[PDB]
Order: sequence, then C-alpha cells, then structure tokens
Amino acid sequence: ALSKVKLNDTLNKDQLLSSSKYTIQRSTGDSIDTPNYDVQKHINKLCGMLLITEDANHKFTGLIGMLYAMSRLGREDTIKILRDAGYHVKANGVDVTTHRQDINGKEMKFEVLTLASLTTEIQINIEIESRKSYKKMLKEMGEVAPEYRHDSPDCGMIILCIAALVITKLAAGDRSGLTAVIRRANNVLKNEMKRYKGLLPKDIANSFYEVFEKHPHFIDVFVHFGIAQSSTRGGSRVEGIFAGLFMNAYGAGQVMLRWGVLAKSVKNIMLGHASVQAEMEQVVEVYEYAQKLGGEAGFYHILNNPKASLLSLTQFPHFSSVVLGNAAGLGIMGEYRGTPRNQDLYDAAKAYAEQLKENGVINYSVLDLT
Amino acid sequence: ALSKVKLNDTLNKDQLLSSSKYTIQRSTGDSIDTPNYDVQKHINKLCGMLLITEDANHKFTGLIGMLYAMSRLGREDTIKILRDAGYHVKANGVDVTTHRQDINGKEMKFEVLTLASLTTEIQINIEIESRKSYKKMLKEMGEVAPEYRHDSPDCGMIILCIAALVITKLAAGDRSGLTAVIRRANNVLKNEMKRYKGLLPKDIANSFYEVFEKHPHFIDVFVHFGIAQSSTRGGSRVEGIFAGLFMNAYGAGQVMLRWGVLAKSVKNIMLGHASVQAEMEQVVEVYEYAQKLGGEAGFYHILNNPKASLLSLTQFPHFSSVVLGNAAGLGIMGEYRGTPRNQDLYDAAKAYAEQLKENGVINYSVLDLT
RNA sequence: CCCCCCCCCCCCCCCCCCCCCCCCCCCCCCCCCCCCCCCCCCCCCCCCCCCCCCCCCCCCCCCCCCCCCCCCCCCCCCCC
Repeated sequence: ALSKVKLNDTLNKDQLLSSSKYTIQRSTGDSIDTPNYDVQKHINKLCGMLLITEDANHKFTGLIGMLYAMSRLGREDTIKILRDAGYHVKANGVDVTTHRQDINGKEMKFEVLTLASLTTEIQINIEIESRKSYKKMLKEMGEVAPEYRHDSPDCGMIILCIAALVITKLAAGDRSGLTAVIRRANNVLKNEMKRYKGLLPKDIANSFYEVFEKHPHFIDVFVHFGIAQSSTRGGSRVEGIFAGLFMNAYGAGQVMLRWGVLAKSVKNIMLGHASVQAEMEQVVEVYEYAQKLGGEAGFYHILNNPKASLLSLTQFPHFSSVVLGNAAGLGIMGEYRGTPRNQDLYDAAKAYAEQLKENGVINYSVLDLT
Repeated sequence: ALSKVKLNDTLNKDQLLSSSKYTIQRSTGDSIDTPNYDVQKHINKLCGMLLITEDANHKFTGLIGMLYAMSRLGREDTIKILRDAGYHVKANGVDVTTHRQDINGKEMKFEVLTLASLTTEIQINIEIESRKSYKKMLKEMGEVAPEYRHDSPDCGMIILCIAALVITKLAAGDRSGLTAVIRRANNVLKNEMKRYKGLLPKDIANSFYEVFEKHPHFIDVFVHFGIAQSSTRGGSRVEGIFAGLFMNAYGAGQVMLRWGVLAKSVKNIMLGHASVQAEMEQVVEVYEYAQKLGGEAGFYHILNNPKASLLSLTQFPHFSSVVLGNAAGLGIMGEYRGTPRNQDLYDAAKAYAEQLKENGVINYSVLDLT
C-alpha cells in the first residue's frame, strides 16, 4: 500500500540521541565553589553589601549571585545538577574564616568565604566600600531601617531578580536585550531600587551576562535553581518577583511557535494558502513534538540544548511568513529581528491581520441573555 | 490539520515545576522553638498576661502568638510543616523551668519557658507588668471574674484572631490594611476587647506584621495552623470567630478572579466586546487552572507562592478593564488600588453596571404563584 | 617540621512480707477364630520389493538543499 511508505525522522532522530551509548563531559575547569546551606546567610550579607554600596563595583556580582543560588540548592544538590548536566566537577567547599588585615594602619577583622573563584582580598574590599556607604547612609537618615540595610533576607534574591531578566533575554545570545533588561528592572523591582543605592540594572545584568558567557555550566545551574525555587510552597514577595520574572523566560527562543497558535486562533486567511498547506504535514510534527516534550522544551534555547533546533518553524518558509505577518498586522512584534522568507505571504497576512483588529462591535450571542 | 497547531503552556509550566529533580532550602536560621502540647497551657497563660496588662508592650506578641499556634500543632507536626514547606529546621524544645530572681530586693519565683527566640529576662517582665495590672484590676472590682482573668482558655486564640486579620490583608504586602485590621477588630471581637484591657488591635497587628515580614516561614506555619484549626469538629465561639476570620483570607490577592465571575453573573454587555472576546481563549485557561487547584489556590498570595502569578487576569488588559469597571459601577470597589489598562472599556462597563442596579421591580415569574 | 600529660562532680543503703490448711484408691459386663467354589493354556501371521542428485539468470551503494535565535511583560492592592 501507498499508506505504508513513510518515515518518522523527527521521532527517530530523538531515539538516536536518547539512546546514546557514550557520553561527553565538558571541561568545567580546575574547581567550582559548591556552597552549602550554612554559608547561604553569609552570601546574602555579601549580596546586601553590594546593594547598599553607592556606585558599587558589580564585576563579581554575577559570580556572587551564582554562589547564593548554589548555597540555596546546597552542596549535595548543586553537585548533582552539574553531574546530571554532563560536567566533571571538582567540588570546592565554602564556609567562614576570620581574616585579619591592617587597613589604614589599624588592624581589622573580616569574615570571609574561602572561595576559589573569589579572592579574600577582593571580598574585604566589598565590605570596606559598603561600610563607607553605610556610615554615609547612617549620617543622612540617623537610624537605618531594616529595609535599607544589608542584613535583609531579600538582598540575595534581589540580585537574582535581574539574573532572571538576563536569562529571559539569553535567547538572542549577544547582549542585545540588555536595554529591555534595564527597562523591566525599572518597571519591575522599583520598590527595591529605592531601598538600595547599589541596585544598578546595567552593571549587574552585564555581570550575569559575563558569567553565563564565560561559564555555560552556570546558566544550567541557574535554570535548575529557578525551577527548584519556583517549586516551593511560599516565601516572600521578592521571591514572588523572581518566580514571575523567571517564568517569563519560559518559551524564549521559540516565539514563532506561540505566534503560530495566535494566527490559528485569530483565523488568518493566508494559513489556508496552497504553499502554506503543503508544509502543514511537517509543521504539525514539530508542534506535536513541542507537546510531547512539554515543560522540558521551555528552556531549550536558554540552555543551548542540541534539540532546540528541532522546534524551529523557520525551516518552513511559507508558514513562517504568514505567522510573522499576522504578528505584524496585529502589531505585537517590533523590533523583532526575524525576516520573512516569503514577502508576498507576509504582506498578505499583515493586511488581513490589520483588518481583523478594526473598530470593535459587541457580540451579544456570547452572553447568556434571556 | 490546523486544529493540531496548539501548545498548552500553562499546563506545561506547571509540569516543569511539579517535576523538579532538585530542591532549594532557605535559611530558616540558627534555631526555631517547636513547643509541644504540654507547654500549650503555659503559652495561653502568657498570652493572657499580655491581654490583662493595661497599655501592654506587644513587641513579642507576634512571636508569642506563633508559639501558641505551634504548641497547638505539636512538636512533631510543626516540624513536619516546616520541612514540607522547604526549610532546614534546628528544632528547639519548649517546656517549663522555675527561675529565681530578686525584683525590688525580695526574691521571687517565675515559671518561664526556656525559649531561644524569647529571653527569660523579658518573660518575667510580661508577668511582672501583668501582676501590676491584675492587682489594680482586683482593687477596682474586688473579685475578678473568669472572663477578665489571664487563665481563660480563649486568651491564646484571642491574640490569634487579629493574626488572622493580619493574614487577611497580607496580599497588599505593605502594612496598608492595618487600618482595616483595626477596624474589623473593633466590629468583630468587640466582646473580647471589653474583658481585656491589653487587646490593642494596632499594637498586636503590627507585631504579627513584623514577625511575618522578618520570618516568612512563620506565615506558612500560621496558614497551615489555621487550616488545621478550621478542620476541627467544633470548639468555642472565639475559635469559631478565628475560623471565620481566617477563611476571609481565602482568595486574597486574587479579587479580580471573583469580580470576573460577578461581571459574568450580572451579564455586563462590555464582556461581549471584540477586544475582550480575543482574550477569552486565554482567560478561560486561568479560570480552569483556578478550578484545577481548588482549595490549594486560596492562600497562593498570602503564602508568596511562585504559582500565584499564573492566576493573574491583569495580563489581559481588556477583560480586566470591564471586570474592574463592573465592580466600580456596582459600587463594591474603593479604595482598591487597581488601575484599568483600557480606560474606555472601564468607563463603558461602569456606565452599564450603574444602569443594572437602578430602581428595583418585583419579578413574579420567579415565585411559584398559581 | 610540629607537639608532655593532667586539671570537674560524686560512698552506698534505708519500705513491706514464712509457707501451708478442702475433697478423693482403682476395678467390676459380654465375646476364640475358621468352615464355599475354582490351575492356567490352546487360533492365525516374517518383513521387504517402485521412481528420483542438486544447481544453472540479472544486479554495489551513493550523489541535492539547509545552524538555530532575535519582540513585549513581576504579581498584589476593596469589603466582610
């Protein structure tokens, strides 16, 4: 029969990669700091010091942010997530030791984490510069409140909030979203910026952009931290910020998949076009594949997953054009750097999409009027 | 087919968070006091001492309130709810020891709980100041009745009654409801304020506001206590008041969800508007998601649950406007700090909603008249 | 290379208390068993017999095209 001549390449390609006999393990490096729950409270203090510091140096805040995320996970878990990702990890412990150094003649004590990635010499400078800003703050308002100080439990998550904004715009993969990351960090997190002088969206976002670029394994650590953080029963409003901002990243690097359902929902006439209908057999395979993966496919582009290319609709020129045209006519895209392969289908879809959104008459058949 | 091009993001996002391989555990601190049933009666006495004290210092009453709630749960259960919430707990026992101290020269005995969070030095001062108010009360009325004294079993729940009022207005998350908490504590719980001089709604509410802010894990303990308290077969009228005041918190931080059903019930014409109907596919998903969760979604904003953002209708500008307008026209909102994204839909919905509530004619078809 | 060790607190015990006590042999009857009839077997009958190797042709496969991605967006706020 002619019904039998078929070949499910999409399912077979997945079967090949899923049943690999051998494994590659990428060079994570010489060592990774794996802090446990006992240090979490010290890192939150370190995160607070950077936040209270006016015009703070956020060169290490991307790294310090990851240390807080790993301390929340705990040494056992964060090692487990690195090994499950596919990395040989040389686990370095993290705890508190008292360092004595004579700054400006007078001998001073400092509680420092003995980290491999972060030197004890730069850790004291974060505390030194924070004490300067603290006494300046204390001189201005007399008594500093619990909100404005570094001891607040939000401090650690406040730094991870803009980390979730950075992870939201990692799909582009060229620090192009930085403008949107800062923009949202002013619309969102506005109360937090009032109570902390050193909440600099541009400076902190670039730090997280740097640490995710330099260390691709830490983006896997943050994503699985964010999912673990979002799996909790309840916390604070700042943790509610992080959870909401983190879930905005879900479905990044695959907007054409969502806009394709929109074109189907609004019933754009150019979907029924002949050349678009020729592709419909294969576009359903990727949508069914997206339905198969489920929640797993959300961070397939944020984490540069090999199977992220399978979710692409760009391989279908005609369907992509009408979907990208529908988005243009409804006026939801811009400045989206996706170009339609078929320009005629794009313009026709844009024209009909503009006609769909016109005027606004009341539909009385929807209501249960007697 | 074009019916297959779909993607249930709401269900897949839940599937991602529900199937997390790893877990985060937040720094609960150095230690938590986990009192058992044997101390419950001592804390009730301590709660009574604060209530009989005229112009009492309710600095520790928020913490003392949590200790009574945890004593009612019992060491085994309160440890279980902290671990299920996602917290590493260092359980400190709570029981009675006799402390001898010479106040004003004369050596005096005091039954004190050896708590970590509460010092033995401040515990005796609660008893000392209560004895002053007790003898002043005894001098005025001669013989103090069972209602006015600290030994009454209601004392512990009376302090937790305004804790339920604080939890009712935690959705705002900025002590803005304090005015309403004091207001309702005067309308309801009025008989209790007559029999206790130290029932200060403003002072006690601020104490619970402080302890929930400083310790986010205790708000999880109180919510699960209130549900466990509400699951009882029956009790006193004060316990009945607490159960009623606690269930008023159910559905906090999601009033737009309830007002949306009201607009559908009253049949506001602006629901059938074109731009509102475009959102109807996605607004049903969140209502069906709210129906899926059931009783679990009640305290999703009180407990700052990551999945609380999923219940938001604010993401839909047009539907939110007509729903917020319907509430304005019926005259049920105010001073609600929610602003409509679409002003024209809000005004049109408000206008029709005002026309719905006019006059009042008798409908004789409703009755079974022969 | 570096480096004594040690250091507190503390007899134990203490009360109350014999046990036992009654009633009661057992058994007793009836009753050998068996008994008859009866060897078994007997016939007929080797089996087999023919025909027949199998195989034989034709034929590498393959060859094109193609990263992906890029937008926007915390939530909440009343009353009871």
